[PDB]
Amino acid sequence: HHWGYGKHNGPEHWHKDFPIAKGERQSPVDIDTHTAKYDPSLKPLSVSYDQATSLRILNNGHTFNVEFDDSQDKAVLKGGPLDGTYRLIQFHFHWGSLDGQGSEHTVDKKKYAAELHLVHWNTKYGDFGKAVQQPDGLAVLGIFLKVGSAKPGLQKVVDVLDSIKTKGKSADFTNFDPRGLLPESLDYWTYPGSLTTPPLLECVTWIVLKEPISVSSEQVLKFRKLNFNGEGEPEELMVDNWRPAQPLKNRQIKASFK
Ligand SMILES: [Hg+2]
Ligand SMILES: [Zn+2]
Repeated sequence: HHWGYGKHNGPEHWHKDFPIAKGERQSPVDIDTHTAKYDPSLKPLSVSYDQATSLRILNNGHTFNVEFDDSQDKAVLKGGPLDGTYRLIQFHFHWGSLDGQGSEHTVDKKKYAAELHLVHWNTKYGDFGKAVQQPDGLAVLGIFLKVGSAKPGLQKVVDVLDSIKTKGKSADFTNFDPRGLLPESLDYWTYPGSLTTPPLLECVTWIVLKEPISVSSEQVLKFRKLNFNGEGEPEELMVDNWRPAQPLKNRQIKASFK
C-alpha cells in the first residue's frame, strides 16, 4: 500500500508518490572530507538541553521516536550556521541489519552502524507544521553511532523497546536527558537538505557531527528486535530503515574545522 523500505515500497519507489524525491536539495549525501570547505565564519554550536522534557516513545512503523514537550524554549539549538532559535521536538534512529551499514549520511563513502537524528524547528514559525513550509524551517543534528563500548545514556531507551515492539505502540517516557547521547566534540559539517523520509520536504539545515558516539553490540541488537508490522500481522524485523545517499547537485558542504 504505502511507503517503506522493502523491495516493493522502498526508496527507489518513493518518487511516484513524492515527486520531490528527485529534487535539488535531497538528503542524505556523502560527505567528501577533501572537498568540504572550511568556513572560518561559522559560529560554535549552542546546545541547551538542560530543561528538556521527554514525554513519550512510539513505534511509528518506520522507526521509533522519542517525543519532547516543545511548547516552550526548554531544549533548544542555536549558533553554528543557524539564525534564530530552534526547538527540539523529537529524535529517532536509522540502523542496519549488520554493523557495516545503517547510517544515512556517509563520510568519504564510509557507512556507520546507525545514525541518530535530533529534529528541531525554527521558533519564528510558531509550530512545526508552519516550519515545514519554509526553506529554513528545520535544523537536524545528525550523530553517527559506531559499535564498540556501551553508551550508558542510551540504556534507558534500549530497555523500553520491548513495550513498543509493534507499529502503533507507545509508552510514557518521561525524564530522559538527551545530553547523554552527545559526543565530546561539537565540530560539524553543514549543508542545506531535506528530511530523509516521505514527505521528503526541503526545509532542513543539516548539522552532522564529525565525532561518532560508541554503543555496544548488545545495544544495537535491541534496535533490530523491533517490528515494521503491527500486532497480529506476520513479523517483519525493523532493520535497514535508511535512505541511500543522494546527488549533491548544486550544493557545497561546509566544515567548522580544518
Ligand atoms: Hg520547506
Ligand atoms: Zn531520520
